Amino acid sequence: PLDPVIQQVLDQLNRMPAPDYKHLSAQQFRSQQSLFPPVKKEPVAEVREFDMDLPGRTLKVRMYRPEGVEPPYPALVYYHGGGWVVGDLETHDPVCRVLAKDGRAVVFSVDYRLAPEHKFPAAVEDAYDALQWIAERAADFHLDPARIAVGGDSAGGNLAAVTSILAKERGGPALAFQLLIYPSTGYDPAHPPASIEENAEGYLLTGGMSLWFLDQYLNSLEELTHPWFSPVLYPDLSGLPPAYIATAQYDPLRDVGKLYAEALNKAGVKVEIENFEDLIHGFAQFYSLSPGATKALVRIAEKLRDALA
Ligand SMILES: *S(=O)(=O)CCCCCCCCCCCCCCCC
Repeated sequence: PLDPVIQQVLDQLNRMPAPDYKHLSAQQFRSQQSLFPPVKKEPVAEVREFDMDLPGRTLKVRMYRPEGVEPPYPALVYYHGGGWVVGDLETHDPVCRVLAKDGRAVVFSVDYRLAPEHKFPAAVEDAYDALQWIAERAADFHLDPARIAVGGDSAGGNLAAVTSILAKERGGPALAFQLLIYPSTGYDPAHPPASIEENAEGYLLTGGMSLWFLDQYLNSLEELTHPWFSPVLYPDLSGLPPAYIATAQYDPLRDVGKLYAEALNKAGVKVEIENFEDLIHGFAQFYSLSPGATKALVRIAEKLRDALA
């Protein structure tokens, strides 16, 4: 079935007017993000924010150092979700804390630029350049160069997967692991995985909502098959960092996640994929509220922990 609290979330959500994507704007939708209930912020030894001055832009970064972990620390460069349009350092702050605290790794939450103000592939360039910037400063952050992972949820998982591919092409930096939480890893639009139609409606992330995101992020039809947008279409996935993929049973992106796992495995990359049976897309954001989401996110963090051990 469906997690009890998730069920109550959808009930409260379906009480609202049917979204009007034809007229919804990025600003309007960013406001709707305040609808997410307050969540518990797990404690960490330290939270620090700093600027990364990159060509053309300064990206904010929130670093979370967990308690009781000795340097050189393993790290996770994290990219928040939100369809490449919404979200920020605050929306996924609770998520990053859990990953740091139970993942036993220093998490760097990257405030990448959002569309439509910055269309594709700005976010992608930000994800990569941010990882480069942080790895370059491994020493300054007391990080173990060999234990730096990339990860993210939804659009964030997409950015992590694409960043991995770009690091491979550019000879670095070294990525030890890929944490992809119900990621949007792409697929050939002409041949969608079964979950796209199956969970198209009523489970928070909907077909219409994804369409709306795509219209804000992408510039043209042709980019739907662009590898930087659909990493699963990249011609050669071998040599990519080993990965852990979490999918949700009621997520339209469920089989998309499975598609990437399958693709990575076929390319000889070690990959573990787990489907959470009673959850929906975005369940991490209900950490400490939903019992299913809480155990799932903690589990995901422990998967990360074992990965960087
Ligand atoms: S991915 O990046 O493609 C998925 C991005 C998720 C976008 C979610 C947009 C959500 C608007 C949510 C309003 C939620 C209100 C929740 C509380 C209701 C009880």
